[PDB]
Amino acid sequence: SSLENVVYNLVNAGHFDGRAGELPCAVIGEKVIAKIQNEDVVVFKNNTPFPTNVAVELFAKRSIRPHPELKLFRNLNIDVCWSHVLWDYAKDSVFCSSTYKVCKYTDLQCIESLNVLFDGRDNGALEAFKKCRNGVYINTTKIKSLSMIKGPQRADLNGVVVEKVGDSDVEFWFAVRKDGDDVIFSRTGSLEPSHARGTIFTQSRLLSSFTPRSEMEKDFMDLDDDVFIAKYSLQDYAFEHVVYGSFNQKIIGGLHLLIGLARRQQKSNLVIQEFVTYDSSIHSYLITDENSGSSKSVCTVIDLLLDDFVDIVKSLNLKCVSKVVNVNVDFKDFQFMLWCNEEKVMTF
Amino acid sequence: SSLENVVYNLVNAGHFDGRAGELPCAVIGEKVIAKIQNEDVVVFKNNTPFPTNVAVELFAKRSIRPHPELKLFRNLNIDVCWSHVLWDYAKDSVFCSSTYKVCKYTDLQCIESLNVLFDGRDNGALEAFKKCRNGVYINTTKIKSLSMIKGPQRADLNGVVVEKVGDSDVEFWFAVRKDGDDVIFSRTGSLEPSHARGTIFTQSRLLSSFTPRSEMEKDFMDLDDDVFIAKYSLQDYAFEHVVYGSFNQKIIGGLHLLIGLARRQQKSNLVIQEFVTYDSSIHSYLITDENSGSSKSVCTVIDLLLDDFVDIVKSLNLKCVSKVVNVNVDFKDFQFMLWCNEEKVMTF
Amino acid sequence: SSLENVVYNLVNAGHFDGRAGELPCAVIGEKVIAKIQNEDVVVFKNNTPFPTNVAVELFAKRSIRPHPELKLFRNLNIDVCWSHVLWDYAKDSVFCSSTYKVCKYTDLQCIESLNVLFDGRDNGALEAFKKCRNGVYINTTKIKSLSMIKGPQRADLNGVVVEKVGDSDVEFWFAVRKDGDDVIFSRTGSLEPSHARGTIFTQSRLLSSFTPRSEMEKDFMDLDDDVFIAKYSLQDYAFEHVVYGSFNQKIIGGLHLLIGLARRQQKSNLVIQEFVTYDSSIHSYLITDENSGSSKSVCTVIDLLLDDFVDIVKSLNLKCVSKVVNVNVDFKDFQFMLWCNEEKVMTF
Amino acid sequence: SSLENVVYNLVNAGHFDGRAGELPCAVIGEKVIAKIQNEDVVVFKNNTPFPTNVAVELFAKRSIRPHPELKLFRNLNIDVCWSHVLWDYAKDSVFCSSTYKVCKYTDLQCIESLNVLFDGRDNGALEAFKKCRNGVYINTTKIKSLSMIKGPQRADLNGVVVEKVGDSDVEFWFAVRKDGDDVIFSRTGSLEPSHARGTIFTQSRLLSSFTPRSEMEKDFMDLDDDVFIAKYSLQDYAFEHVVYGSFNQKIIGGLHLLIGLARRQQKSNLVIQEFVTYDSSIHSYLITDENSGSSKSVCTVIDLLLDDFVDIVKSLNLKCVSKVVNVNVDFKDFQFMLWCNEEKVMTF
Amino acid sequence: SSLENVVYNLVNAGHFDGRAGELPCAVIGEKVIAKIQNEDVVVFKNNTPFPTNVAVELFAKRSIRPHPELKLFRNLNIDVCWSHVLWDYAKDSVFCSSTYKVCKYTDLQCIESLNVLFDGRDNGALEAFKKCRNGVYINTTKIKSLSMIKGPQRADLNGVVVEKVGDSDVEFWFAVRKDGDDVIFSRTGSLEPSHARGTIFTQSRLLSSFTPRSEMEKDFMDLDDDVFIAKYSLQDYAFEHVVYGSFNQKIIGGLHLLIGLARRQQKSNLVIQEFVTYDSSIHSYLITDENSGSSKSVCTVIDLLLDDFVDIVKSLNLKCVSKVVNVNVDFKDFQFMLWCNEEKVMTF
Repeated sequence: SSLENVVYNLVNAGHFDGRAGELPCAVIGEKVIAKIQNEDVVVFKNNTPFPTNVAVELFAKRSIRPHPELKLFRNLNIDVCWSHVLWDYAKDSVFCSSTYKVCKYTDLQCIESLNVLFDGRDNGALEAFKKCRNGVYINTTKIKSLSMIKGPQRADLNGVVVEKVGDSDVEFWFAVRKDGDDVIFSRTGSLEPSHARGTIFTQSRLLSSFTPRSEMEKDFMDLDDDVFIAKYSLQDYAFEHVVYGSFNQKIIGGLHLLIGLARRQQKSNLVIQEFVTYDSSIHSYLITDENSGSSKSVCTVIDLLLDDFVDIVKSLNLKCVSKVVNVNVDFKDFQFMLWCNEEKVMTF
Repeated sequence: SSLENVVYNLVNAGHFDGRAGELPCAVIGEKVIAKIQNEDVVVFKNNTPFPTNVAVELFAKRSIRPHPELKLFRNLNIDVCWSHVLWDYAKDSVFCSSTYKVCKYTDLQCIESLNVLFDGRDNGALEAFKKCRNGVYINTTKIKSLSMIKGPQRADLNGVVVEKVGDSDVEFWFAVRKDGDDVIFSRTGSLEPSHARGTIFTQSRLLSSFTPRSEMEKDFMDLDDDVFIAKYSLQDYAFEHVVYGSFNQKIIGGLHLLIGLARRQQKSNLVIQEFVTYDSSIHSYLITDENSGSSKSVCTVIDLLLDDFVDIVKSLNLKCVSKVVNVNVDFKDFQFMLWCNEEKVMTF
Repeated sequence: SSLENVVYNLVNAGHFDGRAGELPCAVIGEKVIAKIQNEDVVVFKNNTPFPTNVAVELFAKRSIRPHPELKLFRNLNIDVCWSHVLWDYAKDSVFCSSTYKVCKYTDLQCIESLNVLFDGRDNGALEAFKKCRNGVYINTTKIKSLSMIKGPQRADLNGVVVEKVGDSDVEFWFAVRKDGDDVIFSRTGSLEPSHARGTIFTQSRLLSSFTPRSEMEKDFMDLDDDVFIAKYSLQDYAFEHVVYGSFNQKIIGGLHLLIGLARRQQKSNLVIQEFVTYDSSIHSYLITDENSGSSKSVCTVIDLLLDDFVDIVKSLNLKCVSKVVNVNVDFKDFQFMLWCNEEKVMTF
Repeated sequence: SSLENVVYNLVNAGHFDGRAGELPCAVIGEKVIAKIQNEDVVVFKNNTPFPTNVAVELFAKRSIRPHPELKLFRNLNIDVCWSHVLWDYAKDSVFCSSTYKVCKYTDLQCIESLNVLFDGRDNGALEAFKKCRNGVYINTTKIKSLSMIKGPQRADLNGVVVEKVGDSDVEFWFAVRKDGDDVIFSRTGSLEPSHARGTIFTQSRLLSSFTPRSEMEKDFMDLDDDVFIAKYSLQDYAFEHVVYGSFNQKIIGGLHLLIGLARRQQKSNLVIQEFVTYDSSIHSYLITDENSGSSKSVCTVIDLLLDDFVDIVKSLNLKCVSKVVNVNVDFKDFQFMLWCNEEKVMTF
Repeated sequence: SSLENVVYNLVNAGHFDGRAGELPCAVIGEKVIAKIQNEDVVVFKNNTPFPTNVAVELFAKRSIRPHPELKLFRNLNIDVCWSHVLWDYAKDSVFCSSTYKVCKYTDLQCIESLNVLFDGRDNGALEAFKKCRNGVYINTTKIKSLSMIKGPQRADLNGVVVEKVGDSDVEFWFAVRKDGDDVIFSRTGSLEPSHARGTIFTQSRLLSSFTPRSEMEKDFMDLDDDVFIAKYSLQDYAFEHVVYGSFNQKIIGGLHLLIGLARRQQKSNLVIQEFVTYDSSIHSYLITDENSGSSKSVCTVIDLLLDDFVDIVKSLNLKCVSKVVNVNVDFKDFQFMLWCNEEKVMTF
């Protein structure tokens, strides 16, 4: 596919349809300029590591169908996508640094040993998957002839996090291969050995539009701290610190759960700076609280349904000093630091 | 500090910690790309006048502690910072065009005659200050062995304007040297001779989040113009023009106080265009009022507590035509044009 | 024509053939990168004012047939070429700043009032010419049904100045139209009125390969100045200055004929700096003579057959102070400053 | 290796030594600027497809030892070099588009199926080679326990073509693997089947410094065409066309042997334009002859020792119309078009 | 001075004259495009570390008068030029990284402690010099009321090394100040203490145009090594190594005098790669000898008149192992490593 055809597709279909046609173009720095009706208009701005003309081709070929949130693939260590490209709207670039059977200039000649993502919706994906050394195969339908594990009920659709598709619940099943063998999933046990059932998933909410998803989260947003803690008997779980956060010192204390930041935002502006910006299970922020003038340089934050967080804390018989509990979130084992006075997610 | 180490610090600490480590990087135009987990991500976008790799080093080394708002240093004509760098978040670049004892590539060899800012929190700052020809020394604690003047109670913390730090009132004291001699501050008099006590300070509010800070400002936002003016006996001070603004002509009339724009925004969208964007005591805008379709090319606007503005107007015995009153704001003498029918800040 | 097809043509044919095919490409700054045999190679470097992808298309579509030297068209004030593009190899860019019926992105919608160059070898050129308001039509064959004037016997062929084509003498005839009327050429008279027969043409030689073209030029290169001057009775024509040049002062004296620089180069290195570099009848150089350390900032130089220069000087009855003789060279009237002691070409 | 360290190495050692140290740097467009003695100097200009900072690292790590000319590896279809990088001085960039065990940012994670070049001088190269699926192993010494074929006696040393190294004859042996099996070389037969012994090698000469390498080439340069042809009985081999070239038409005739261009250059300036510039066995030029004004768009040229060319022509019993003889040159089968009146190398 | 005016000056005068006028311009990457006669032409290509529009202003304001070769100022550690700018033609950029009283955008506000170069030809230079803390003052005439030392008789004139100016010998006198005091020069002694009279100067020749400057250098170029050595009794001074160089090993031996490289070039092509390219007393090259295929990574080379080199070697009573002789060249002390078998200049 040529630049002119790609731009023609982007302008008339919003993405690459494979349709014929051409639009006069000009590449200037990270700008792609198309001449439309004798007028020059910027149709693409390159914020990727690729050459500008190559970047617009990759964006035009981006997947416009719903797919599992990218943080899951990162957690599964996906290296390249088989015959499709995923656009990371938070990152404002492509997901993988390389492609396969997608773009001539960027396609890898060899992916034998890389971790390949195969989407059941692409023709030949399953056959390619069964022959790969390392990979992940996803499908919206549970396949009885494959050992699979279900992902959470939410997808990335054109960068929008949705819980339904066509007004129907989102459903994604996962199959995995490593070193030539299928990973066999059973109903019980932990996904990884000591060093966790794989059912805990982050909620994917944004601070600017956070919304309670249960009655407990609803109370946490409306009731005073004292009231909330007693109602759900969270006595010795130090929520004041870990979840509510303390703003009476130069350095913010706790504040590791997204809903906690959401609650603070109700009475005080929280400004967040993020250095590595892309969909991830655990985020690392430089946080500044306006009202108090308090702040912290590396404040790890995770968006867990509060109900899920409490079950995690009540499962710990905190009666051990410097712990290092492992919690499997979004299919990956994350180590949470647990002093008998704090439960914070660590930087991984 | 190398590019790879700087990027490693930026990614893991949010700023330069001095910690060891390296991340593979790529510089492309104004983009700094880091390879994280075999994925390429843009961690910095250069909107500074410096080379991209140099710009990310300066940003990473930016001050993350609270400091006096930059408009004050501009008013004091600071040329360079001693052993630290201030990031201007409104400008989206570094404050000074040069550095000293911070970055190899940009550090000045000689700063003998420049106006140097010394922050008491940096080791050796006071000694360096006492030996400088021209400079300003700031400290959060009043030093009895230095002649100092207090700044307003608000600071710039990671670009956020805060009135407290650690939930404690912000406090900054200023000491100054010029041509080898200490500036001696007394309790009374004007900071500058005729051509003003240095206690009038701008409020630092943003139109998108403006908030009344007194009962008078509260009334100004809620009561009708007629009601407000009578309540505070502001008869012959022409507030309808200067503070409320008139929108019944092609060219907006008056509208020189920020709270005035804030009030208009309540019923009509005000679109502001600013050509020189950085923290300043007086702003110069190209303003367009949506409801009326009125506008003005160079509308000077200052954010003074309304209570302070009224005291300034009532101190004038306006009974003199084309005046040119001098008002010391944020440590600097600004000339306000005063026709016996208008009081507008002039372009300085 | 698309980028990929253009690059495919450039790589396989050296220019645009109209053949089908595509090569994966990447545009990076002024570099056009093609993937050939899985290898990345720079096939074009943009030194034009056009966007890189547009520049390579224009270069690929460049004329590869012999045509009149560009200095002639500049002298005729050509604004755009009809259905073809001329590449200026000295300039390393396209000749005209605009195109017509050549490139979608750069083609002008209207050229009604511009001076258009029509090449008889392009289909429809003559008909287009006869209908234009202002233009020049060239053909390699003299057309009896058009009033035409012959150009010199040398052409630009892929940037190389040739006197023959296919080992046959170069022949180019010129027809011109202005304000809707054909310019009628007769055998005698001057091309322009007072303010010159149009038979004087520059020789197009390069200093690095200068070659005598007559017996007089041969003698000028081999005989001593004294010997040469007497042999051709050039007593009161001050050749020592104007043609030979004097190098006994800080500022070089005279040196306005190319052959003169050629002769000096025989015993002393002459370094030339040119600020506007493109084929022109008269050049303006910053010249530095190595042996003497003498130099001149704006030294105008013209490459006339010495035999032609002498006929021009002997036609002047220099017995008039500050003259300002007009000499028609390459179809254009150039004013030569003539003090009864110097004959230098002026800056036009 | 960081940017600052790489630049430090480049400046002090000419290449990457692994030595410690740092030089302040600035990356601007394709320029790498180092601050040396408080002065800013451009130490690298990027003409590669890689990010500038990455390009200087690759150049600094370039091989500075003698190695087989790159046209040989291209002929062997090398995809990547194992643990080293080859700089192509004609191309002014790196040879392969990817690296392996050389540069963090550009290294491929997987090269299992690519054609890998292993240089016996790098530790572990032979072991890596014996385990690869597809590759070429070179050594300066003949290894008795490997099936190998000798290359020509000339190497690329810092871009210079040399016949000796340390004043000793250049010697390079080649071992090859394909699809997991060693290629077994015998003393006789053709390297490839019908579709040639692998002993014919190009001479690697440049037109600007061409030098006869035999008595026949010496005569070809000094004797007239008639004289030469009779002396070596080359009657019906049409050298006038194929080797000497004809310049009596618009389109040059023949001229496919480099020595032929060399001979023409003796009396007429030949200007060559090349669109894909990198070391290759057969070149494709746009050629323009100055004296005659003749030219050809795609003139294939090969630099064979004339003695070798004649043996190739005398082996053909040209008594067959449109042939298509296969000649193995530089380890690769090239098809030469042979009409009973012309023998030209085809475009491959 | 504005961009348009600067470009107007560059185009019409070759440099900034201060004349009025404007040319429409466009800045694209490192290209400055001027619209001349409705045609677009690149008049400047930025290879400096400065913004393109700033770079063309600095080039236009470059000194076009003769001045001491830049290697001398580097040796004197000049930091900035007072009221003028020196263009380094070998470097293809400005000499100093900063300016003073030359260009608004790049001028330093403070130069009190920097080493300033004052040229006696600029009005006010001497007065400015006498008031500076650290600086060098040069004049073409010896000033009786200043302690001065004479430089060599050669100057940089528009990048050309000349021995005469206006056909008169080049003459430059040097006066120096350090820490507020004048440096007092006497007729005898060494310029620096132990750690050399300051009369040894490099010859400034280029390999591509090297020319013998004495009878000894003439013999060195024409006579065989044996013949030369005996004629000038250079028995135990190992010239075969140090001056002639040995090419019978992988690594070139000796070859530290420019004339030596010049002599080799007579029978073998020497290819030189230089990483830091600007006028310097001692050069560091990566050298490759074509005929032998020998090479050296860091070969220091100095261009001393052979007569001067021999006097230096005969002054050494080499009867001491690992010496470290100090030789003052171009006003600077350079340490030459002297094993009782080799005399090579060290890397400084």
